[PDB]
Amino acid sequence: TIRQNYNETSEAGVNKQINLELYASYTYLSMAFYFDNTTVALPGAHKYFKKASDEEREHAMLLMKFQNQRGGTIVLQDIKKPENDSWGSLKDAVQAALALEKHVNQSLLDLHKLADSKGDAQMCDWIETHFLTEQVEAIKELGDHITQLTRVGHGLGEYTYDKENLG
Amino acid sequence: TIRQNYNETSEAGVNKQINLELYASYTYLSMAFYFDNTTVALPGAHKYFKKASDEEREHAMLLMKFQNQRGGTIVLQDIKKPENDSWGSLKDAVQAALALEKHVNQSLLDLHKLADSKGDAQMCDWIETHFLTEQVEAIKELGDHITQLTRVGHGLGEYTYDKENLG
Amino acid sequence: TIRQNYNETSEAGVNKQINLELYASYTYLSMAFYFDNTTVALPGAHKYFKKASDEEREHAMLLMKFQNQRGGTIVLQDIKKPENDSWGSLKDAVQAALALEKHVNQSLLDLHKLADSKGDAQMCDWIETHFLTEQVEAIKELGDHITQLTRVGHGLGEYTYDKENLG
Amino acid sequence: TIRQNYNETSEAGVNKQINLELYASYTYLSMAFYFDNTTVALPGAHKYFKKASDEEREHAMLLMKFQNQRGGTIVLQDIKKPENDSWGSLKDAVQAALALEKHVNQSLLDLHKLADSKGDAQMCDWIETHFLTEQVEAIKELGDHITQLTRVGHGLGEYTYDKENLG
Amino acid sequence: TIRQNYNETSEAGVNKQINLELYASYTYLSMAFYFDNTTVALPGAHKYFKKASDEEREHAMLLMKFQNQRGGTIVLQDIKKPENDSWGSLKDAVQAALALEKHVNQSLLDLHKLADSKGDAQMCDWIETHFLTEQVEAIKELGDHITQLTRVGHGLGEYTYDKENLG
Amino acid sequence: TIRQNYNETSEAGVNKQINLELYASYTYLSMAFYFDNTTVALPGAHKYFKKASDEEREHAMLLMKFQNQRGGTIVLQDIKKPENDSWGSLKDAVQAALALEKHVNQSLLDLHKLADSKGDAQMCDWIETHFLTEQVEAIKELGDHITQLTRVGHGLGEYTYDKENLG
Amino acid sequence: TIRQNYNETSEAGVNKQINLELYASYTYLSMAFYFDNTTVALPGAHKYFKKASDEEREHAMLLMKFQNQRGGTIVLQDIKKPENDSWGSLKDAVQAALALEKHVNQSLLDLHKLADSKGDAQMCDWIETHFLTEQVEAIKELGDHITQLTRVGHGLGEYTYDKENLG
Repeated sequence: TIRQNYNETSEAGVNKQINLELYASYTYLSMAFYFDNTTVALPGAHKYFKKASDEEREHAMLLMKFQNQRGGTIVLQDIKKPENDSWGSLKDAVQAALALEKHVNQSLLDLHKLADSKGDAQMCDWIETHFLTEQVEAIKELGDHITQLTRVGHGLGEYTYDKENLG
Repeated sequence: TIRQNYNETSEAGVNKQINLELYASYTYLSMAFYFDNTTVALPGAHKYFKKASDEEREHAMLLMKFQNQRGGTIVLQDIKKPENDSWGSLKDAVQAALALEKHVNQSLLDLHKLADSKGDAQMCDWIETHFLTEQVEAIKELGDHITQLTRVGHGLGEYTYDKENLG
Repeated sequence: TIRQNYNETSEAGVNKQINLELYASYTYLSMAFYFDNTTVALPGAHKYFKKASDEEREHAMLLMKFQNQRGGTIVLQDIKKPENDSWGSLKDAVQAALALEKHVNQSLLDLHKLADSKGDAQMCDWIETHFLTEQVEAIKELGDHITQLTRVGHGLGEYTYDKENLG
Repeated sequence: TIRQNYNETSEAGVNKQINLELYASYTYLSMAFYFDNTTVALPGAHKYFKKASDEEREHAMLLMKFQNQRGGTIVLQDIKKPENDSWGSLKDAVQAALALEKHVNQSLLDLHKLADSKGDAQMCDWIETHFLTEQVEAIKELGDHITQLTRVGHGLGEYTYDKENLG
Repeated sequence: TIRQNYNETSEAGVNKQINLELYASYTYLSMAFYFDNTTVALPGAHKYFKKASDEEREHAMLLMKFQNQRGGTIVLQDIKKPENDSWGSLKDAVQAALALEKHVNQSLLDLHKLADSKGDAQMCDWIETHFLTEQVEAIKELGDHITQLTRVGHGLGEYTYDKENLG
Repeated sequence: TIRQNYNETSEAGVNKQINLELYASYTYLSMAFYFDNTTVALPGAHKYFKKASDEEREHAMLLMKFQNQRGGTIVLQDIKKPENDSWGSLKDAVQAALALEKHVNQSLLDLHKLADSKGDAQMCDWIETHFLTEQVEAIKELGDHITQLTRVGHGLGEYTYDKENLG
Repeated sequence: TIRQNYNETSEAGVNKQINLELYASYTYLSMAFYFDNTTVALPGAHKYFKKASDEEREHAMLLMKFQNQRGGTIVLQDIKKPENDSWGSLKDAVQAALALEKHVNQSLLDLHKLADSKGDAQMCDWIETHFLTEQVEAIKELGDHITQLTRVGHGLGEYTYDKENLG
């Protein structure tokens, strides 16, 4: 009785975006506690990736909120474990996060294209409002970090950027 | 001299959306004073529908504001009286309002589709920004009310939800 | 079971004074946004007639609350559109509103005479408290406005009085 | 070089209590948004189970911080989806959570017994400080909730207890 | 490594929008100091066009910010001098600014159409969010000024609107 | 359905602990009001033992809250009148309290050894957290008062230590 | 007469622990003022190790207070001069500190075991509360310091970590 102009493949897409967000929350959680391991001991990346872990959880809840708003049905799936147990250098992890956000960005743009093909005017604006530009700004930020992590180099530079920039 | 990329059927659509909003303001006004009748005596729905009556008036003024912004001409028509003189149970009225907002939602989505076909980029975003998601959230809210009004049932439950939720 | 000394004919007059108030509100809303149109562009008039639209909408709602309080039943009719689509000069519009308020005063006086004949002291005093003096002042204000608008003439004076007096 | 009196089997129990906590968090997130669905529409339950989702997610992270502090290595597994897609009545859901917390208490007690057998006083006291009493209270709270939900019955009472007690 | 779904003709369009904004900043700067010439001595238009000069500079920087966000390359060109060295009456200059903003509005709508044809979902929303409605409201405002500058007429009227409205 | 890892013996032992703190509370009240008697008239000792009476009462209430929290059943017994109807000198009653608290301490340690023997890890930590260390601080306090009340002697010593240290 | 459940060997062990905690403060005091030597001139390390020395002297007084509370007897031995008059680099001193903390941790765990095997439930919990988890926190912290000291390297890095992290 509330569902209106809400295509069933869109509802499917929304249910798949939820898992991808939760999967990205779990990767940043792994990364965050990787930098908390004594042998890595980078507390600034810890802080930086715990916050990314929190925010990607919020994104998943926004989609579940969205799924209920439009009259859809939320269906959850296993949250896959992250592709690695350790994440290398600070620069390595940022690199791995850039690739994660680009992949999430394509799913969001495909989800938008799908919704657009089915005439879902509110769903498109909704994805634009809550996701399309945050993704762009998240990706620009990781790129910047990577350039800067290259410039400062390993060793003291890595300590510094971790402390004075991340967190 | 200001009109730019503003199709004349769009201007017509905007003029018809104005009347539909004013017609919905008038229905919620009828509903609001129906609950003020001693034989109904639901002061919380009174408050809830007076506020919906005010907000649907504001929507109509936003469109008139919009009509003048884009270079169009506002043409007003008779505001039809509401389809009923009394509105039944609290649950009945919410049900009648859900159906009103769904109908308004389709007109807004058709108005958007029309504007889109004529390339009106600003008009589309404008409808999305001011209407498409407020409609979605208004519809989700009425649905929720209806589920809750079913759960509490008639009698004391109806008194309670009126007092402790509506207004 | 609350109706007392409330005559059926008085109930009908209230019902029709309600529709009359909604109609003056619609007329002022029309004038308000006529002055928002770029080809007119008198911002003060726009604010002046928009708040007059809000006020005669509140008159209608008082009459509606009164109808209920005394134990009548509200019956709404269509609100006919305004007279005109455009309202000419600032002075033409104030003169048009004067005529409107003037007609509105007469049916209030008619409603008062009707109630007196039915021995309805409370309805008579209610009408004097909320309407009869507040119309006398509105009519005096408009007469003042017309004179002043006549004094300052067209062009620079119309802008001046619109900016410095209305709103 | 910081590991001390930390047994490999205890490290494995922590790793699996981590995954267990993430799993209870996912289950509660599932219940939280089941109550946000319009066909259910219990706002209090939604806030109650969303904050319980946040909490058992923090349990997982404590265990993660502990694993690192004592010199183990974190190993994450997939978080299996919840049991069910819908959770029935408010009382069904609290009973389901009771069973869940109940299972979670047992493996904490198992983890405690395991650690005791390895002579691991610090890990035992850590588990008592952060988990063992905080589970006893959670289980008592849920038992209380079930009784109360049993007392107020279906319909108006479920709404009442959802509004006035959960959240 | 950050560029994603960012068409190279879009990047070209963005680089051309930058120059058009800077060109409009420079015209309003000329206009602003024209009204500062003793022989014109309109200090309110001075203030009004210095602020428009500042804001059109900001628009150009938003696009450069945009160009770097999406992974593009900023390429600057000569900022052409304004089409006139003097700008006539206050009404003449506003008229010249209306025509400037309408031209800028078409470039923005063409830039949007281009981006839309290449599927750039984020770029479209971005142009809508930062430009499409500010343009509409800037154009409605200049039109209004022009109507009012006609009404007040030359001489004292021109002094007044300059002082009491512009700035 | 909330009971877990809570042995039937422990529960019996909690019930008699309940009775033994209530017995202590009442012994301490009798002491307190003995020192309020005009023939004794030590206002410090009255305050001191009325306070300890309240604390042992709170202990008994903590123990009843724990019985409920772990899923047992409170079973109350008669509260036996205290050992004496009068308590001699100030040092005498402090000495009776030391004996009493050592009896309560040894009961708590047996209740702990019982609970340990059944693997009730939460019970053990609860007794450590609220009882075992408070008993040892109390006993040190009592031993300290006796040494001092020995050092100050009878007469003006007793009076002084009553007024300046106890209460 | 206050000694209850306090074994002869538990007491000898607190006395040995008092001396051990006194030995740590002396070593850390020695570390502290080495980093104050002109040929060393690390002010962070001095601040940081002066604090370590204070803390370990707090720990010694806690045990001295415990021995008195349980009715044992404090017996003091000489406080041996530290192993080294000089401590090398910052990372060398921190590594020495991690070794002493693991040693001190072991005899605490040893002391905890001795008391367990005598059934001293209070003494065990007392060591958990004031010592075992503090030791794990200190050992983890020291670890992190060695990893970061390796990462920042010699020279500027050693200076940087000393200023920006230690004190």
